[PDB]
Amino acid sequence: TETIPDVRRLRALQAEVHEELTENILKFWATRTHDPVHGGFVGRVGPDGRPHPEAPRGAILNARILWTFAAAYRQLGTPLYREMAERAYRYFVRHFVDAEHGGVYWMVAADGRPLDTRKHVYAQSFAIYALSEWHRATGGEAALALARSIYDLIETHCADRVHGGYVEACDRAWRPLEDARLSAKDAPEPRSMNTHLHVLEAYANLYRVWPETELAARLQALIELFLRAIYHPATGHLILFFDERWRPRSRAVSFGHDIEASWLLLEAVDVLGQATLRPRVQQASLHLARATLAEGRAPDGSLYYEIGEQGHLDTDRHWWPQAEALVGFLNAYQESGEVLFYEAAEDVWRYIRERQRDTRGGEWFARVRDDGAPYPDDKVDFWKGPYHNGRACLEAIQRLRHLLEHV
Ligand SMILES: [Cl-]
Repeated sequence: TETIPDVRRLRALQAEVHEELTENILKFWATRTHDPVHGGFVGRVGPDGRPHPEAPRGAILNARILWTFAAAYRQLGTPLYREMAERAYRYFVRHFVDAEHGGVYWMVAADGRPLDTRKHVYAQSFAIYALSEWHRATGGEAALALARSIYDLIETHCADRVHGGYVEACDRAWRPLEDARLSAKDAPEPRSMNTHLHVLEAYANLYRVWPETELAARLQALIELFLRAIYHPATGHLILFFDERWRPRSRAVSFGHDIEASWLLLEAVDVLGQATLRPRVQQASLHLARATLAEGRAPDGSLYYEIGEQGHLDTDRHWWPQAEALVGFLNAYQESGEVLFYEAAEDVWRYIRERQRDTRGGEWFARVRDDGAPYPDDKVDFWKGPYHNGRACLEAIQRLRHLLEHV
């Protein structure tokens, strides 16, 4: 009694997503971004497509490049992707990894010299996430050892054992800072959904390749924290910022993070095999997906950016909430069987193809205005890597493969 799209449609979508990933996204990253002056990858590519090999380079961007090529190599086998992942890995261990105090720096100069040596938990998480994926792709022992060491540092210097969760930023020598903001957009509060979501994401990937008992408990504690403090059942949205005891300190809504969390929380519980926790997580996950469906979308099916603290709807289409909606809506279809979620996934994909991707200049536009005009934003920068859109394509391809197997 499944309602399932016909084989033609599933295959057509899968083919389009694969083409987008391999002929647009990964092609751009493999050809435009490698830097033969300093090694590794450039920190910025402007709106005109020009790479800037002298720009400062962020740990998050570089971890994202490692993760994406590693995951693409694992799933698709293409030797170029392993080559590109190795390139990212080598630069990362050489320059981002602090061999003295452990963990990864926030930002280095193009030549590898540390510029911003803070140890932000968000960056530590992305390091764990990428290193564990590289291990999953290659069996590399050093990558897994490094991921384990960073996990140990987060738990040692950042874990709040009284209230749950984590202090989010420390200095180079792991002493806590007051200002844990990832960027100027962010509220100056001690706890954020965003950082905790990516600790969860990282820990789930680590557990998959290293199923340590204590890690399972830390991951479960994070899932339980989301269910108890972060997810808001009255509205179907995540609360974004908090004090140390998880009292809400924000009323803003992020549609992209809602739909991202919707599928990542289920990935995390499934990695654990925690059958007792799953029903509650699925309920919250489906709610986040429905809330996004009903409140976060334009008539074209694309996702708006946020409702701000004063209530203003930011109608810009940023690239990453569209990617996250592709996976989150397909996931919601898989979980619920409700084909309206598949239709929503199809609609966001059509938007991605018709509006978000940049056919002229390659990759995807960072932002498109409500009237359809692309903003002249950078194509690659500190916060724009190949991870959200690359992962979204990889996830969709695999999910559509499973759906095709129901026949
Ligand atoms: Cl990204």
